[PDB]
Amino acid sequence: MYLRITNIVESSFFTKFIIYLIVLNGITMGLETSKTFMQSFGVYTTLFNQIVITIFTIEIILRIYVHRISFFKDPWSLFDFFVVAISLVPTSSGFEILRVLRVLGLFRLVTAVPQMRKIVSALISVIPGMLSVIALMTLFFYIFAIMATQLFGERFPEWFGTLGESFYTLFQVMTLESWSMGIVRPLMEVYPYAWVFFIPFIFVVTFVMINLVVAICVDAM
Amino acid sequence: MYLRITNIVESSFFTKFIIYLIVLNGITMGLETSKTFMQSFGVYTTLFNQIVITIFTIEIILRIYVHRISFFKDPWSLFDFFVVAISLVPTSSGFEILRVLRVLGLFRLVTAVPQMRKIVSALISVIPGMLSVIALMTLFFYIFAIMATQLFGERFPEWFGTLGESFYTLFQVMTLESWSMGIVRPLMEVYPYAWVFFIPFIFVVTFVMINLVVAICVDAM
Amino acid sequence: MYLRITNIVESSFFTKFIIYLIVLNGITMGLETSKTFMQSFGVYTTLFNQIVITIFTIEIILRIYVHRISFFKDPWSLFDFFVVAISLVPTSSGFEILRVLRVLGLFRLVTAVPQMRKIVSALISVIPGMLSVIALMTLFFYIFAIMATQLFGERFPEWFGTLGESFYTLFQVMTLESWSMGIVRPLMEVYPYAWVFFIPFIFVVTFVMINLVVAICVDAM
Amino acid sequence: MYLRITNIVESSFFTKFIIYLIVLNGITMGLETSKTFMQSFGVYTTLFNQIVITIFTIEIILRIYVHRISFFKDPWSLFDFFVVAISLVPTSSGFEILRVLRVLGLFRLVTAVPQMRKIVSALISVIPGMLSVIALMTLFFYIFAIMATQLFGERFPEWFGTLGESFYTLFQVMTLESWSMGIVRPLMEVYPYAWVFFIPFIFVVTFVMINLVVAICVDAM
Ligand SMILES: C[C@H](CCC(N)=O)[C@H]1CC[C@H]2[C@@H]3[C@H](O)C[C@@H]4C[C@H](O)C=C[C@]4(C)[C@H]3C[C@H](O)[C@]12C
Repeated sequence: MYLRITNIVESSFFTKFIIYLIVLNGITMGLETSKTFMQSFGVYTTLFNQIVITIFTIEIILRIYVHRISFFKDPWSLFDFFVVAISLVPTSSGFEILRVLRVLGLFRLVTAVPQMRKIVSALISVIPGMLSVIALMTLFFYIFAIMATQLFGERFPEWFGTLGESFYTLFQVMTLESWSMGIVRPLMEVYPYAWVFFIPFIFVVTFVMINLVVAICVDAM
Repeated sequence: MYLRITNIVESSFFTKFIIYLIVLNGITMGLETSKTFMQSFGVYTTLFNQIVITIFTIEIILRIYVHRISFFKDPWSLFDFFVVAISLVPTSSGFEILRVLRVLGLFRLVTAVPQMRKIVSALISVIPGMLSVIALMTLFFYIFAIMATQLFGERFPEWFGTLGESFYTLFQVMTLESWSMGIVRPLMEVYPYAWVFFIPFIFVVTFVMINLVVAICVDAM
Repeated sequence: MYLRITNIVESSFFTKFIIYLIVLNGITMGLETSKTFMQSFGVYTTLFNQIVITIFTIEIILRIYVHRISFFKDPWSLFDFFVVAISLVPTSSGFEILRVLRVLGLFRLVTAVPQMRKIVSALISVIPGMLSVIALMTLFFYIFAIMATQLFGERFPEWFGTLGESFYTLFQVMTLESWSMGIVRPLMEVYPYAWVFFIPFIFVVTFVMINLVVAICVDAM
Repeated sequence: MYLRITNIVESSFFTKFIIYLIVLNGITMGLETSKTFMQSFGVYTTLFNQIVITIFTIEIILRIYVHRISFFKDPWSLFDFFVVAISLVPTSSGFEILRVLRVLGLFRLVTAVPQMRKIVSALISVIPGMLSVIALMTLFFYIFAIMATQLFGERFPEWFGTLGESFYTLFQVMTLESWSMGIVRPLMEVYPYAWVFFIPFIFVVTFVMINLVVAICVDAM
């Protein structure tokens, strides 16, 4: 009977149908946002969603028997699996965080549809030749986040009171958002040489970013 | 009589004269801005504009007989047509929006003048090899917009209360404008882990943008 | 006697001496900033500056006789000439604007020193292959500045009340500084669809900028 | 006895052990941040750090005898030396700044570990072909900083009252952070033409930055 199901799963119909449900589920997730829609089609959608998750679980089971070990060595299948699994965890209990993670299922449209797979794949394959720089950077933040914490945390708890608060603030400085009016001008009211810390940090972190980008451009060419 | 008009329309004079009116109309559209100018040359300009639109309709009609079906398969002509048409719709009625859309007529100067066409044409030809990434991105926003709405909309109606309000805010976050001081720092006063939603969102949306640009550079070569 | 001066002007000494004065003048311009310095070396510097301008005028005269027509066909000499001329206009009269323009003389260090000339020259030579895009852009701002003025000027005079105010505000939007929190969120309190005007404007103006940069990168390669 | 130590220092063990201490020291420097941790493991950590600095000084001494003059002509060793030296300066006296500079020791992890060296080395090698543009820029800031001081310092002491205050503000304008809402819009309330100073400054400083980046991309190829 193995081959009987394999010619179902491997069919065009099967894929087209799933892709069809992804888009339907996606559309319905956005309608589930409208307070108006939910007082009308309230029960309608509550059932429609328990229906779709069933079809998807069936799909992932069928896909598993047709593929066995190959299934759990496909990044895309694993994504489909974990995403369907999250959706399976009961609507209540623990925190509601899981209920929100459901909408990550709509990334199945990247899985189920080729060409989408293609771009995601092209985008991701660029990451490996970055990890040496990403590591350098992370070490860099960590060194500066520790300095910032012990230089500015006492008088500026909100922004630098904690290693993590300093990571957060430095990230903001890196994105250059309000770094002068919001952070360094206030800081200099107490610590007039604070600029000696932040101008260099901005130069280095900016410089590295520019190189990181150059990398990706020259290497693709 | 066909050829009699065709040697008019196709002449050097004809185009030079239209290009002349474009610039004349354009200049006059900026003077129609001055509150001072309109209390003086008020009626003067009101007539000058009704004249120009006539010459332009004549122009588009003459251009149609000389070109027939070819006219309506030329992007530039279609633009010229639709732009003259918007201008034809009566000054009153409906909304005043149309009255504003008239100034889009000055993009004719891109049509009537070569070299302008050339650049616009080059800029546009880059769009096709982007639609997959633009598509990816749009899906991405949509997934994150739906999550933000159900995670932050209750306590932050202005920014996340609505799927579209969430779209707008996320776009702003993408441009990185006030994203920490204006949005995430306030958000964290209620949801201390909000950063888990926005730092990743920023990385992904930035990363993709950086690639989107790389694309255009290497591919142009 | 022509050759007598030509072997002065064309000497290394001559150039080295002028470059020496540029740097001295430059240093002294920054000291002329200190309120402390000016109550001490007040008269000292007032004379030192009238001295330097004399030596420079002599220099530009000597350079002219050794070069005649070639002098006024050298961009660099013309700069040196006009910059020395501005410095010659009496300290008083008209407005003080001229007194400030003096410090532009320190760009003589770009003239008098090669290698500096080289970079300025490389940087400028990139401009010609941009004017078609710069023109497109300027037309673009002009069309949108006029729309913004007649759409938002009434209720938002400070930002959009004038064609120029609209140019200014749109430039700010283009640099993406406070565009949402500072301009478009306030605007939407009155005009809820204002986003239909600014999101497109941001896309187009951003898109063009990215291409403008691609241009310069691919063309150099 | 020379070779006896040389086969220690040059061993795989030696480096692995140092790299181990770097990471151990590094981790412990972040725990020294927790107010909680220090009331518990207070004395524990105070000793652990005096131990590590000893091992590191021994390390740098052993490395010196095995390398002598070659040691002091290796950038990385010089760094390791100066970084260990800063750490040697007593916890008290002068300012506490030195105590903070200790954490710069964690950049050793870049030294002791290859591949890190590799990236840092690649990033740095790009700097030489920039110094002409960095030089141009610095001259540029200096010229505009002096002008801003004498044009805006009187009525705007905080932002332009001082050559250095002007440098800082102009850098902020260069990063484009709050430049219109925070600086030029306020400035124009007194000096309606201030925009003539800042829009050009922004164009030039942006233009140069765009070229600076182009440089690194084409030249890397
Ligand atoms: C195309 C129209 C007439 C239409 C026709 N059928 O001939 C031409 C009539 C006069 C021409 C301008 C001028 O001559 C030379 C300029 C310099 C350079 O060339 C770049 C562009 C020019 C502005 C140019 C633009 C365009 O070309 C026209 C408007």
